[PDB]
Amino acid sequence: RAVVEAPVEHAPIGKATLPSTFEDSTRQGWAWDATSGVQSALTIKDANESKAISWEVKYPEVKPVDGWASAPRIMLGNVNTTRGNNKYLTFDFYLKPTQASKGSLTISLAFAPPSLGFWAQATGDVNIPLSSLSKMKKTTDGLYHFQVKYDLDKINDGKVLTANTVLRDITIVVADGNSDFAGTMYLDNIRFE
Ligand SMILES: OC[C@H]1O[C@@H](O[C@H]2[C@H](O)[C@@H](O)[C@H](O[C@H]3[C@H](O)[C@@H](O)[C@H](O[C@H]4[C@H](O)[C@@H](O)[C@H](O[C@H]5[C@H](O)[C@@H](O)[C@H](O)O[C@@H]5CO)O[C@@H]4CO)O[C@@H]3CO)O[C@@H]2CO)[C@H](O)[C@@H](O)[C@@H]1O
Ligand SMILES: [Ca+2]
Repeated sequence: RAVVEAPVEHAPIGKATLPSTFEDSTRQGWAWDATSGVQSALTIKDANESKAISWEVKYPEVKPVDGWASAPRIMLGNVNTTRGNNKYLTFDFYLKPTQASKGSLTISLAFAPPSLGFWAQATGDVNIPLSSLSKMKKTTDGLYHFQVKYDLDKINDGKVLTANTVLRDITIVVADGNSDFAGTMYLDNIRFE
């Protein structure tokens, strides 16, 4: 299936690049998956003094049965990278809510290794409770700043990502956990470490 809307003005696609820093004002290869529930513009915005890829999202009040149907699902296609000797993939993730008081966001990471059926998903989903936010200190520009880490030795289905396993695509999903989130999201410094 494909989720479609009228043409949208994204920032320039650029070329797939890791670490993804967005400092060339391009998306560095990041784009919505064709199945992403969010298809609105991906632009490059300042976040916490650095250029970051960004989008707006307000989850539906009526929650879909499939937990990813309404989710931003952003993908770096055909990067064809490998983890090397890195234990983690990590990135800076920022929120600027206009509304956030209940439920949570569940952030998942997956890859598409051609040697592993084109899907390998990190086991360590990261949950951010929206009630935690009002107590968290914001950045100078009013964002909540997370640095999200995924242990690449914890992958579902007994699949193992070796140092040399080709990862054709990288996917990040920010799923709605029965939440009332509305506002802007941003990613930066997507990298292995
Ligand atoms: O845990 C957080 C959250 O989970 C929600 O449920 C998720 C579940 O966690 C996911 O595992 C599951 O993921 C599936 C994806 O939705 C689906 O798009 C992906 O499809 C892949 C397929 O696996 C892969 O084999 C296929 O490879 C093709 C290549 O891309 C082509 O290039 C090549 O030519 O052909 C191959 C073979 O077709 O690509 C497709 C597309 O990428 O499969 C995933 C695993 O099944 O999604 C669930 C949501 O639907 C849950 O809902 C939340 O409650 C929970 O918090
Ligand atoms: Ca940046």
